Amino acid sequence: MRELIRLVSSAGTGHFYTTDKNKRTKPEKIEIKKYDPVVRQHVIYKEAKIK
RNA sequence: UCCAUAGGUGCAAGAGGCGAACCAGGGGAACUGAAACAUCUAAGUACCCUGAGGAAAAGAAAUCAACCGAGAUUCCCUUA
RNA sequence: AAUGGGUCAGCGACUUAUAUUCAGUGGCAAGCUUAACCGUAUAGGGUAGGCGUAGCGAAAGCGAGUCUUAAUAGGGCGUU
RNA sequence: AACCCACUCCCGUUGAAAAGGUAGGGGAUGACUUGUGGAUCGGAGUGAAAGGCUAAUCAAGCUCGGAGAUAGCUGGUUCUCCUCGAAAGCUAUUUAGGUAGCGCCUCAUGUAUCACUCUGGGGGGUAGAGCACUGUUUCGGCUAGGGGGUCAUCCCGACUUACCAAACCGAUGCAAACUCCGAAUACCCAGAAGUGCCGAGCAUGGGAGACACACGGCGGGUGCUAACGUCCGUCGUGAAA
RNA sequence: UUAAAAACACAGCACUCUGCAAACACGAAAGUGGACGUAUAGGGUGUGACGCCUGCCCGGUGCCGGAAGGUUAAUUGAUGGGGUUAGCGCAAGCGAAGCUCUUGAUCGAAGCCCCGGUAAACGGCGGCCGUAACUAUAACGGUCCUAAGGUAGCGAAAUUC
RNA sequence: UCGCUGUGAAGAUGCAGUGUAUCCGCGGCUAGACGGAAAGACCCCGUGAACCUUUACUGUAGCUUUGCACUGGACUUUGAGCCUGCUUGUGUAGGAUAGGUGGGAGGCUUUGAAGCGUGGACGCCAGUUCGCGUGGAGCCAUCCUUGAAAUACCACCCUGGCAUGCUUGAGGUUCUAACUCUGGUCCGUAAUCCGGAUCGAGGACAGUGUAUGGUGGGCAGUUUGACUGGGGCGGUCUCCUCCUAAAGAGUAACGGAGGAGUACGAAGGUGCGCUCAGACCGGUCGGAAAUCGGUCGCAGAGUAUAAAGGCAAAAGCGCGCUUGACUGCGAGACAGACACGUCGAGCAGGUACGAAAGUAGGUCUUAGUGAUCCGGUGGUUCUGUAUGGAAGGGCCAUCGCUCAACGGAUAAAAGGUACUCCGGGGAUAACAGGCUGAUACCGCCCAAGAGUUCAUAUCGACGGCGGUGUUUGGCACCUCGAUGUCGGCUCAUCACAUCCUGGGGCUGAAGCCGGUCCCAAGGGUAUGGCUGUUCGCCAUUUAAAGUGGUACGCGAGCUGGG
RNA sequence: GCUUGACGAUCAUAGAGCGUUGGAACCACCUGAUCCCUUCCCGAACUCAGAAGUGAAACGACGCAUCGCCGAUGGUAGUGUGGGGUCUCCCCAUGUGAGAGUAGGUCAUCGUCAAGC
Ligand SMILES: [Mg+2]
Ligand SMILES: [Mg+2]
Ligand SMILES: [Mg+2]
Ligand SMILES: [Mg+2]
Ligand SMILES: [Mg+2]
Ligand SMILES: [Mg+2]
Ligand SMILES: [Mg+2]
Ligand SMILES: [Mg+2]
Ligand SMILES: [Mg+2]
Ligand SMILES: [Mg+2]
Ligand SMILES: [Mg+2]
Ligand SMILES: [Mg+2]
Ligand SMILES: [Mg+2]
Ligand SMILES: [Mg+2]
Ligand SMILES: [Mg+2]
Ligand SMILES: [Mg+2]
Ligand SMILES: [Mg+2]
Ligand SMILES: [Mg+2]
Ligand SMILES: [Mg+2]
Ligand SMILES: [Mg+2]
Ligand SMILES: [Mg+2]
Ligand SMILES: [Mg+2]
Ligand SMILES: [Mg+2]
Ligand SMILES: [Mg+2]
Ligand SMILES: [Mg+2]
Ligand SMILES: [Mg+2]
Ligand SMILES: [Mg+2]
Ligand SMILES: [Mg+2]
Ligand SMILES: [Mg+2]
Ligand SMILES: [Mg+2]
Ligand SMILES: [Mg+2]
Ligand SMILES: [Mg+2]
Ligand SMILES: [Mg+2]
Ligand SMILES: [Mg+2]
Ligand SMILES: [Mg+2]
Ligand SMILES: [Mg+2]
Ligand SMILES: [Mg+2]
Ligand SMILES: [Mg+2]
Ligand SMILES: [Mg+2]
Ligand SMILES: [Mg+2]
Ligand SMILES: [Mg+2]
Ligand SMILES: [Mg+2]
Ligand SMILES: [Mg+2]
Ligand SMILES: [Mg+2]
Ligand SMILES: [Mg+2]
Ligand SMILES: [Mg+2]
Ligand SMILES: [Mg+2]
Ligand SMILES: [Mg+2]
Ligand SMILES: [Mg+2]
Ligand SMILES: [Mg+2]
Ligand SMILES: [Mg+2]
Ligand SMILES: [Mg+2]
Ligand SMILES: [Mg+2]
Ligand SMILES: [Mg+2]
Ligand SMILES: [Mg+2]
Ligand SMILES: [Mg+2]
Ligand SMILES: [Mg+2]
Ligand SMILES: [Mg+2]
Ligand SMILES: [Mg+2]
Ligand SMILES: [Mg+2]
Ligand SMILES: [Mg+2]
Ligand SMILES: [Mg+2]
Ligand SMILES: [Mg+2]
Ligand SMILES: [Mg+2]
Ligand SMILES: [Mg+2]
Ligand SMILES: [Mg+2]
Ligand SMILES: [Mg+2]
Ligand SMILES: [Mg+2]
Ligand SMILES: [Mg+2]
Ligand SMILES: [Mg+2]
Ligand SMILES: [Mg+2]
Ligand SMILES: [Mg+2]
Ligand SMILES: [Mg+2]
Ligand SMILES: [Mg+2]
Ligand SMILES: [Mg+2]
Ligand SMILES: [Mg+2]
Ligand SMILES: [Mg+2]
Ligand SMILES: [Mg+2]
Ligand SMILES: [Mg+2]
Ligand SMILES: [Mg+2]
Ligand SMILES: [Mg+2]
Ligand SMILES: [Mg+2]
Ligand SMILES: [Mg+2]
Ligand SMILES: [Mg+2]
Ligand SMILES: [Mg+2]
Ligand SMILES: [Mg+2]
Ligand SMILES: [Mg+2]
Ligand SMILES: [Mg+2]
Ligand SMILES: [Mg+2]
Ligand SMILES: [Mg+2]
Ligand SMILES: [Mg+2]
Ligand SMILES: [Mg+2]
Ligand SMILES: [Mg+2]
Ligand SMILES: [Mg+2]
Ligand SMILES: [Mg+2]
Ligand SMILES: [Mg+2]
Ligand SMILES: [Mg+2]
Ligand SMILES: [Mg+2]
Ligand SMILES: [Mg+2]
Ligand SMILES: [Mg+2]
Ligand SMILES: [Mg+2]
Ligand SMILES: [Mg+2]
Ligand SMILES: [Mg+2]
Ligand SMILES: [Mg+2]
Ligand SMILES: [Mg+2]
Ligand SMILES: [Mg+2]
Ligand SMILES: [Mg+2]
Ligand SMILES: [Mg+2]
Ligand SMILES: [Mg+2]
Ligand SMILES: [Mg+2]
Ligand SMILES: [Mg+2]
Ligand SMILES: [Mg+2]
Ligand SMILES: [Mg+2]
Ligand SMILES: [Mg+2]
Ligand SMILES: [Mg+2]
Ligand SMILES: [Mg+2]
Ligand SMILES: [Mg+2]
Ligand SMILES: [Mg+2]
Ligand SMILES: [Mg+2]
Ligand SMILES: [Mg+2]
Ligand SMILES: [Mg+2]
Ligand SMILES: [Mg+2]
Ligand SMILES: [Mg+2]
Ligand SMILES: [Mg+2]
Ligand SMILES: [Mg+2]
Ligand SMILES: [Mg+2]
Ligand SMILES: [Mg+2]
Ligand SMILES: [Mg+2]
Ligand SMILES: [Mg+2]
Ligand SMILES: [Mg+2]
Ligand SMILES: [Mg+2]
Ligand SMILES: [Mg+2]
Ligand SMILES: [Mg+2]
Ligand SMILES: [Mg+2]
Ligand SMILES: [Mg+2]
Ligand SMILES: [Mg+2]
Ligand SMILES: [Mg+2]
Ligand SMILES: [Mg+2]
Ligand SMILES: [Mg+2]
Ligand SMILES: [Mg+2]
Ligand SMILES: [Mg+2]
Ligand SMILES: [Mg+2]
Ligand SMILES: [Mg+2]
Ligand SMILES: [Mg+2]
Ligand SMILES: [Mg+2]
Ligand SMILES: [Mg+2]
Ligand SMILES: [Mg+2]
Ligand SMILES: [Mg+2]
Ligand SMILES: [Mg+2]
Ligand SMILES: [Mg+2]
Ligand SMILES: [Mg+2]
Ligand SMILES: [Mg+2]
Ligand SMILES: [Mg+2]
Ligand SMILES: [Mg+2]
Ligand SMILES: [Mg+2]
Ligand SMILES: [Mg+2]
Ligand SMILES: [Mg+2]
Ligand SMILES: [Mg+2]
Ligand SMILES: [Mg+2]
Ligand SMILES: [Mg+2]
Ligand SMILES: [Mg+2]
Ligand SMILES: [Mg+2]
Ligand SMILES: [Mg+2]
Ligand SMILES: [Mg+2]
Ligand SMILES: [Mg+2]
Ligand SMILES: [Mg+2]
Ligand SMILES: [Mg+2]
Ligand SMILES: [Mg+2]
Ligand SMILES: [Mg+2]
Ligand SMILES: [Mg+2]
Ligand SMILES: [Mg+2]
Ligand SMILES: [Mg+2]
Ligand SMILES: [Mg+2]
Ligand SMILES: [Mg+2]
Ligand SMILES: [Mg+2]
Ligand SMILES: [Mg+2]
Ligand SMILES: [Mg+2]
Ligand SMILES: [Mg+2]
Ligand SMILES: [Mg+2]
Ligand SMILES: [Mg+2]
Ligand SMILES: [Mg+2]
Ligand SMILES: [Mg+2]
Ligand SMILES: [Mg+2]
Ligand SMILES: [Mg+2]
Ligand SMILES: [Mg+2]
Ligand SMILES: [Mg+2]
Ligand SMILES: [Mg+2]
Ligand SMILES: [Mg+2]
Ligand SMILES: [Mg+2]
Ligand SMILES: [Mg+2]
Ligand SMILES: [Mg+2]
Ligand SMILES: [Mg+2]
Ligand SMILES: [Mg+2]
Ligand SMILES: [Mg+2]
Ligand SMILES: [Mg+2]
Ligand SMILES: [Mg+2]
Ligand SMILES: [Mg+2]
Ligand SMILES: [Mg+2]
Ligand SMILES: [Mg+2]
Ligand SMILES: [Mg+2]
Ligand SMILES: [Mg+2]
Ligand SMILES: [Mg+2]
Ligand SMILES: [Mg+2]
Ligand SMILES: [Mg+2]
Ligand SMILES: [Mg+2]
Ligand SMILES: [Mg+2]
Ligand SMILES: [Mg+2]
Ligand SMILES: [Mg+2]
Ligand SMILES: [Mg+2]
Ligand SMILES: [Mg+2]
Repeated sequence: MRELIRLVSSAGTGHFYTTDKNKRTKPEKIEIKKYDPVVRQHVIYKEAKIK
């Protein structure tokens, strides 16, 4: 079943998004551009551990 | 058991028992509430026991405050 | 053909204390009111305290504003 | 026999008696019966064991205290007149005979809306109807084809379809979970006349009760279109006339 | 004080515990019974004169013995990570010694896991296929499972619908 | 203070209609007053109670393990630490030997006694250390070659292992002086208690305090859901779709049918482009069904996942680019007890596609879910108990429940009661009454057929229509502050759907006997064996051994076998 | 008013099917694939440069009711209110009133703009 993950900003802020994924099917990480509220720009977010 | 100790007799002085409550201690429930019930509550209450007094207890900061200060203990009204 | 009462006389069930809210009726009025306690004792004193005159925010705080927010934009609450 | 016991019948049952009597019955030198004095007791004693007995009380004695334990459960609640007037529903609940918010009653304050009819706008998929879809029914015609055989062809060509037959054409029925169609009524909305007991609507506060409903008509499920059956919707009456 | 019996006891039988300050029981304890007894004794448990007998299963749950290994308490405190501040630094920030907050290496018995016994310990003791000179039935063969598949006796029974 | 028949909270002295009847005792009998007595004991309910059980939960007495204390000496085995000489340092490599660093570049202390080696050895073994066997004797040649740095030389630490030292974990043995003795003899003393003394035995064990693991129904406080055509057993309990549902919304049943407790980094956004299923004809192995060509067809396909409502600007299909599955909000609504829920134009920041107008705050829509408390993680213009910090708290983001009994009592919980008890209920079962009549029983309609032929003498298949309250049931209206339930005895009373006796028609009625139907209720209508039996089966009778109602008549009339 | 193109209004009385007809202009077919651009292959489609040919295909216009689609009048079914019966179903008074079918209609009717008369 899908497991929760965190998406941490590449900037120095501590902002993060949250979602889930299928680890068995797609085993690589996710690199997706999102808006960072603290710096008010679109930056790249990287997968991390929910726990 | 040598010493002297336990022990044994004689004198004096005191205590012992009773009392409704109050006071300082020792021991210490459950029903009940939680709309069930174990933590919790009821409650350190009921009850039992021991001492004292006309009262008792506590009392003269190894205390509080907050950089300004207060000045032993007890009781009342607020802070609440 | 469900309950209660053989009858009479007497007795027998919404109380009291303390904290409060609303209404009626009064005293003062941007102020109102004292508690313990003194007392010439139902008087008078005692205004420590309580409520009101300003709100918003979790708070620091700022204030007819304030909070949220990058935002004197929008919106919540408040102000004649 | 005495003495200890208690198997049977009857009487008695407001008794002579809160366990007896008459007539029969068992043991009767023993694990016997009995007097006096003594010991063990309340989660404790004693018991050749029946949960028996512990002062006519025992699956935990009596007495006084905690104590007016607690009781969503029964019962009861005392003088008079006037105005108004319910509910037995929805939601949640270790909830279902309790309670809480909302709906329904009453009182106060404020404020401007309401009801009935006429006219004008609006959506619908019910009753009915139908077969255009999805299922289901019958008749006839027309047929691919399976094949009923077929001269029996070593086994392949066929003579024909004497059985069955998709599909198509026409006729003809049915449907809560079918629809090419489709009302009445009921619901929203607006504009108007009058009536309203002088108000109807709405908002905010004080006080509730109630959340076991019953039958009758109409529309339904369930049942046997059985029940003074039962479970909904909508009216009327009883409740409370 | 509605049940006198098939219920309880019983003599006999068996298992098990106990070496004496006994096991065991009543007692916060002192002590007392057991017992002024001593394994031919004392306690508990079941069965219930006598006769003939008392079959199979140690997988479960108890009890008994074993000690190699695994897991394992309080206790102890290696290691790592923080807080404070003499100092250094323009600053940001680094920071010795003390004190202090967490972390948790190592040490550690019984028990449990393991190995083996024990049923007059608590308990348990099966199915399906073929097969005989008529039929029928299977002495006989396969096969599944189990710790093992009920023996001797008795049986429409105080048990049988 | 009458009977009957109806009615009626459904079994009436009291109501309706009607019939009977002067007023009042005494002796008797018990059919009724749902007669008296005991707030039903059966049954259900109460977030009632007792007592009992156990591998329910949570604990506990007792028993047992180990640490510390009371609690000491010696010897020995042994792990760890520590001190000293540290002599040990044998690799590719070098005559020979590598852990390195500074003084140091040759050693001249009996030279550095010399070639092998003697006594002892170790040795990645043939190398090195220790008196040259004689004795006061020229060997290591200092990069002499090689080796990553040549020894000689003063110092800085350890390494394979030894000796001792002061400590230290465990093990065994012993000693006596702590402790213990429910062992002897002396004294207090006139004493099987108790002390003190002294002998004997055990002995740092036992035992007790405190801390800790195990065991522990021996004992204790409790828990063990609700709905429900009575309870129990079974089933269900949250969410989505359709019907019921009566053409706005909503609407119940243990009513009729199905699904959910997910999926997807593309299955999302955008630009561009394109249409299906199926049928027929033609065409290599396939042949009804592969891929190819053509015509028809238009949605009979598809849509991640049930069903319903939708789908041409396709919401279906493919390709390029991509992250709007964005952050702060939010006019206004829909739903609604609350807590929750649903839709959304527009504004501000930053984006993505597209030439651009523009589109994008996930997916065609409606299921895919769980409050608060508590604890964890990342930030932070907050707070931080004298002060500066810090701990802890607040705010923002996020994680942990099949709390499925799904608004979730607690972090933590099963049973028995026939030994039972209290408060209640005809709000709710068992007996009898009531309503109903599926079923039961009794009639009738049709007539295939059986009856040698012949439908109806006697029967009668497949089907149909009634009657009675009479069986098994359905319901739950009366009674739980009590209406005694099977069978037997005693005593009855009524109906007729007649068993005998009486009167008739038909007959497949010769007679004697019968069969069937019609009329008729006056009177009659067995005894026994077995069983608690009513029934039933047997034996022997009789003219015959009727069927039913009456609280399945009758316990204030008896019994007590069930 | 006449013909052809673009965009609309309206969504079958406007559609389908059959027959006839249109190249002056427009439109369509057409030639080639150098150049922009394109095919998961192909200039088939998209695109570019015009122009020799034709109205065949397509499209438009005009005819026909064969199919489709519209469709009365009258009657019938249902139904709100009030009242009756023999009451599982109906009837009466009053208001309302389908679906199906029958007679019959239909080969559409309009607006803006630009090219030729
Ligand atoms: Mg003396
Ligand atoms: Mg005194
Ligand atoms: Mg006194
Ligand atoms: Mg005290
Ligand atoms: Mg005291
Ligand atoms: Mg105390
Ligand atoms: Mg309690
Ligand atoms: Mg309670
Ligand atoms: Mg309570
Ligand atoms: Mg309770
Ligand atoms: Mg509790
Ligand atoms: Mg507990
Ligand atoms: Mg307490
Ligand atoms: Mg006290
Ligand atoms: Mg005194
Ligand atoms: Mg004094
Ligand atoms: Mg005194
Ligand atoms: Mg005095
Ligand atoms: Mg004084
Ligand atoms: Mg004093
Ligand atoms: Mg003093
Ligand atoms: Mg000072
Ligand atoms: Mg002083
Ligand atoms: Mg009466
Ligand atoms: Mg009664
Ligand atoms: Mg009465
Ligand atoms: Mg009652
Ligand atoms: Mg009475
Ligand atoms: Mg009085
Ligand atoms: Mg007032
Ligand atoms: Mg005033
Ligand atoms: Mg504002
Ligand atoms: Mg405002
Ligand atoms: Mg006796
Ligand atoms: Mg006699
Ligand atoms: Mg006698
Ligand atoms: Mg005797
Ligand atoms: Mg004798
Ligand atoms: Mg004797
Ligand atoms: Mg005897
Ligand atoms: Mg005697
Ligand atoms: Mg005595
Ligand atoms: Mg006594
Ligand atoms: Mg007791
Ligand atoms: Mg006892
Ligand atoms: Mg007993
Ligand atoms: Mg007893
Ligand atoms: Mg018993
Ligand atoms: Mg007494
Ligand atoms: Mg007694
Ligand atoms: Mg008790
Ligand atoms: Mg109390
Ligand atoms: Mg009381
Ligand atoms: Mg009660
Ligand atoms: Mg209740
Ligand atoms: Mg009552
Ligand atoms: Mg009462
Ligand atoms: Mg009125
Ligand atoms: Mg209720
Ligand atoms: Mg009630
Ligand atoms: Mg309520
Ligand atoms: Mg219909
Ligand atoms: Mg029809
Ligand atoms: Mg059809
Ligand atoms: Mg329909
Ligand atoms: Mg309607
Ligand atoms: Mg008036
Ligand atoms: Mg009100
Ligand atoms: Mg209700
Ligand atoms: Mg009521
Ligand atoms: Mg109702
Ligand atoms: Mg009801
Ligand atoms: Mg009703
Ligand atoms: Mg009805
Ligand atoms: Mg009904
Ligand atoms: Mg009915
Ligand atoms: Mg009813
Ligand atoms: Mg009704
Ligand atoms: Mg009414
Ligand atoms: Mg009336
Ligand atoms: Mg009336
Ligand atoms: Mg009422
Ligand atoms: Mg009336
Ligand atoms: Mg009324
Ligand atoms: Mg007896
Ligand atoms: Mg006897
Ligand atoms: Mg007896
Ligand atoms: Mg007995
Ligand atoms: Mg003993
Ligand atoms: Mg023995
Ligand atoms: Mg014994
Ligand atoms: Mg026995
Ligand atoms: Mg026996
Ligand atoms: Mg016996
Ligand atoms: Mg026996
Ligand atoms: Mg075993
Ligand atoms: Mg074994
Ligand atoms: Mg062992
Ligand atoms: Mg610091
Ligand atoms: Mg620092
Ligand atoms: Mg430090
Ligand atoms: Mg260890
Ligand atoms: Mg061990
Ligand atoms: Mg054995
Ligand atoms: Mg046995
Ligand atoms: Mg045998
Ligand atoms: Mg037998
Ligand atoms: Mg048996
Ligand atoms: Mg009568
Ligand atoms: Mg009557
Ligand atoms: Mg009468
Ligand atoms: Mg009367
Ligand atoms: Mg009358
Ligand atoms: Mg009357
Ligand atoms: Mg008389
Ligand atoms: Mg009599
Ligand atoms: Mg009588
Ligand atoms: Mg009676
Ligand atoms: Mg009675
Ligand atoms: Mg009572
Ligand atoms: Mg009762
Ligand atoms: Mg409960
Ligand atoms: Mg309850
Ligand atoms: Mg118990
Ligand atoms: Mg337990
Ligand atoms: Mg313990
Ligand atoms: Mg210890
Ligand atoms: Mg002893
Ligand atoms: Mg020891
Ligand atoms: Mg020990
Ligand atoms: Mg201990
Ligand atoms: Mg127990
Ligand atoms: Mg117990
Ligand atoms: Mg217990
Ligand atoms: Mg309790
Ligand atoms: Mg309980
Ligand atoms: Mg519970
Ligand atoms: Mg229940
Ligand atoms: Mg049931
Ligand atoms: Mg019901
Ligand atoms: Mg029922
Ligand atoms: Mg029901
Ligand atoms: Mg019922
Ligand atoms: Mg509706
Ligand atoms: Mg409706
Ligand atoms: Mg609805
Ligand atoms: Mg309802
Ligand atoms: Mg999609
Ligand atoms: Mg669909
Ligand atoms: Mg794409
Ligand atoms: Mg995205
Ligand atoms: Mg938007
Ligand atoms: Mg934007
Ligand atoms: Mg762009
Ligand atoms: Mg909690
Ligand atoms: Mg501080
Ligand atoms: Mg912090
Ligand atoms: Mg629940
Ligand atoms: Mg719930
Ligand atoms: Mg719910
Ligand atoms: Mg809900
Ligand atoms: Mg609770
Ligand atoms: Mg219980
Ligand atoms: Mg009772
Ligand atoms: Mg009661
Ligand atoms: Mg009832
Ligand atoms: Mg009920
Ligand atoms: Mg019955
Ligand atoms: Mg009866
Ligand atoms: Mg009955
Ligand atoms: Mg009945
Ligand atoms: Mg009944
Ligand atoms: Mg015949
Ligand atoms: Mg005949
Ligand atoms: Mg009857
Ligand atoms: Mg009946
Ligand atoms: Mg009933
Ligand atoms: Mg009921
Ligand atoms: Mg009912
Ligand atoms: Mg009755
Ligand atoms: Mg009853
Ligand atoms: Mg009564
Ligand atoms: Mg009669
Ligand atoms: Mg007759
Ligand atoms: Mg007869
Ligand atoms: Mg005859
Ligand atoms: Mg007959
Ligand atoms: Mg007769
Ligand atoms: Mg007769
Ligand atoms: Mg007669
Ligand atoms: Mg007669
Ligand atoms: Mg006569
Ligand atoms: Mg007889
Ligand atoms: Mg018999
Ligand atoms: Mg005869
Ligand atoms: Mg009779
Ligand atoms: Mg009877
Ligand atoms: Mg009878
Ligand atoms: Mg009797
Ligand atoms: Mg009887
Ligand atoms: Mg009697
Ligand atoms: Mg009677
Ligand atoms: Mg009677
Ligand atoms: Mg009698
Ligand atoms: Mg009996
Ligand atoms: Mg018409
Ligand atoms: Mg009507
Ligand atoms: Mg009409
Ligand atoms: Mg028409
Ligand atoms: Mg039509």
